[PDB]
Amino acid sequence: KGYKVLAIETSCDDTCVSVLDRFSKSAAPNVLANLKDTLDKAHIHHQARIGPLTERALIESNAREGIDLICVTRGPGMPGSLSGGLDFAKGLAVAWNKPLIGVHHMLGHLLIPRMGTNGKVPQFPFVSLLVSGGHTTFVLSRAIDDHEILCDTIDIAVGDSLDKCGRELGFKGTMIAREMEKFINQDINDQDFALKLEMPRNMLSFSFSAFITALRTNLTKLGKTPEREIRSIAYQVQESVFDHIINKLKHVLKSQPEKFKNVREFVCSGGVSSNQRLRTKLETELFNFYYPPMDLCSDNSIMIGWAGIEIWESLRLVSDLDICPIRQWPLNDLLSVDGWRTDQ
Ligand SMILES: Nc1ncnc2c1ncn2[C@@H]1O[C@H](COP(=O)(O)O)[C@@H](O)[C@H]1O
Ligand SMILES: [Zn+2]
Repeated sequence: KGYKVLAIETSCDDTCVSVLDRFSKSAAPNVLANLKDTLDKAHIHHQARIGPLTERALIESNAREGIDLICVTRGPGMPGSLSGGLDFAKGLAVAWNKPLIGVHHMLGHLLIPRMGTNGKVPQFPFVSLLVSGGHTTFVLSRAIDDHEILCDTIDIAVGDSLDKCGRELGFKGTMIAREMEKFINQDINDQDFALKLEMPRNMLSFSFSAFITALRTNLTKLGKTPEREIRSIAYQVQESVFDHIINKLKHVLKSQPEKFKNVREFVCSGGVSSNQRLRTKLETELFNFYYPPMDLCSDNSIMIGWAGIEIWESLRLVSDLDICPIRQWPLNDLLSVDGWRTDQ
């Protein structure tokens, strides 16, 4: 009366494998195993570590002969990295004679806040703001298969920009932007507010490439290291970056009011979404808000597994064993591409 899912994420630099326990359809699934091997070349890393990782996962999950579904990121991303997990997933599927689902990567980010409350919250339609180190997108979700991008970044992601500006202040570490928030919060009022920093179609867009450039052209009028000044500058940096996002979100909500007539829930996921100041400006300068945890907003295979559970039960669809990776996969063309198949 229940089943288990083997999930593989291989679109990014980190290799991710998970085992989910869908013990009941009237309850949120549980995680039996969730591993990430960080790249610390892209196609080789997955190719060399996808094997030992899953083996380790099946041992820890204690269910090598109990998984009933294989979910793997089909795209988008680099063909070399995607293949490493996709070809491997097929091997698992053929050996176990079990169904396979080629999952869209962005679909995982959008659907993962539902998993906690099964499929209840949030409900369609809902809007989502994916703000990570690789994504900066605003998406409308009308259905499990109907997703529309309303605003996407042009150059880099917000996380990529904040880190780049964080290393110029300069902070170090795995996640630089997260560290930059701390030094500015320790002196949230204790920082000397003396510096007045200077920061800056047929489809609305984000942009973050100029923030590092504008940052360099302001430290050139001052000096490059007073913590009362450091915490002050860092505040104005993240503020203006968040200002750009809120401004573009406003433009979207004002341009297409008909799109947003029946949505009452805003989802902000991605690594950057853990930023309290960002969370605050969203709720202030804009209808519920949902903030997914940190261990799910970052790239992982759990969201891939849950996404597969979504499409297997709701759409009753499955992927053919001949599916190839997709470099550029438009979210609106989710079911347009070969080759989906029904179990219904
Ligand atoms: N609390 C935070 N505030 C701002 N940025 C963050 C925070 N936590 C993580 N990040 C950034 O999010 C990115 C990683 O998220 P992800 O790409 O989802 O793995 C990195 O650029 C981090 O610096
Ligand atoms: Zn991602």
